Amino acid sequence: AECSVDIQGNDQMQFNTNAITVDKSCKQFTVNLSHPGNLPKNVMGHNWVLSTAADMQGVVTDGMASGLDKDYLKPDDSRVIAHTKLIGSGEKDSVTFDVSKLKEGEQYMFFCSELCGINHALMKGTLTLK
Ligand SMILES: [Cu+2]
Ligand SMILES: [Cu+2]
Repeated sequence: AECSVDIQGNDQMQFNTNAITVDKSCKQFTVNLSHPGNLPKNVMGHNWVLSTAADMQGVVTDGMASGLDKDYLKPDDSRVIAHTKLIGSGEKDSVTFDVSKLKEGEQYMFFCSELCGINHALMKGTLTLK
């Protein structure tokens, strides 16, 4: 209605939006992730992870160290503002976070941290508080 957004990650390593706006009147904001298509989480798995644009490379690098068993994310990574679980086709996950964790004027990025293929890296977008 205003404080949530529906995002799909499909079999072609596509997200359906590459830019999310959070309205500052929202106390909390919700991302409902799903995965169109047929491919399971081991071959074409996606999640949804939110960090500042600045923190993303570090999140990715450490996440990579943490590896597959952790969905390539450092557990409890203080730089991840919010994240979903990993999903494969026919699966769904929602995550709610406090809008107070954002500020205006900052650049946020959302992305799939799960290595899922040739266009895995394009499964990203911006998020902005307004
Ligand atoms: Cu993915
Ligand atoms: Cu991926």
